Amino acid sequence: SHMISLIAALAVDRVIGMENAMPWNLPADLAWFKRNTLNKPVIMGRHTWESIGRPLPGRKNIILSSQPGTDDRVTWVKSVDEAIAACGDVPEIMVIGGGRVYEQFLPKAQKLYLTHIDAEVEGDTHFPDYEPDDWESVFSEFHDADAQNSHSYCFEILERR
Ligand SMILES: CC1(C)N=C(N)N=C(N)N1c1ccc(Cl)cc1
Repeated sequence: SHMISLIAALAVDRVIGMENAMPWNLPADLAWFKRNTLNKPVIMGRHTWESIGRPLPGRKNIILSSQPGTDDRVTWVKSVDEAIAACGDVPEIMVIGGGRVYEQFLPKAQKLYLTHIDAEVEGDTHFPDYEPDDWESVFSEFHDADAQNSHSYCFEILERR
């Protein structure tokens, strides 16, 4: 319980956020994001918060920030532990981004939800490295590009050994 999970969209190990046009260009990824975070508390960094400016609905929105909070619809915190504790007694906590945020929660995470997008992005942010020998891949699902998804993509779920 209180299990920590990371959910990210990757183009060749580089982290994709709402700041880029591609998230919106892959509705299927968004549906996968909504499906796996519904009614779960989400933790995001300040920059991820700033790229949406409205809470994700039907979820406790926790913002890990090094600066004082600026929006009273979301819970602002200063540390990883403060973030974990703000989620309460729930089965699964979803860390949704910030490459730096991913890096800080990775050691506490037991589950990863990854979308591998067959696209190239020039962004300098990289998903943190995980030790293949400590992680097991338990689910993967390939999809071609189609009318609404401009790139092919493969969902993957890993769990810590
Ligand atoms: C939509 C997107 C890119 N898709 C996946 N699979 N992982 C995330 N963490 N995402 C995400 C969702 C919300 C926000 Cl605010 C940032 C990223």
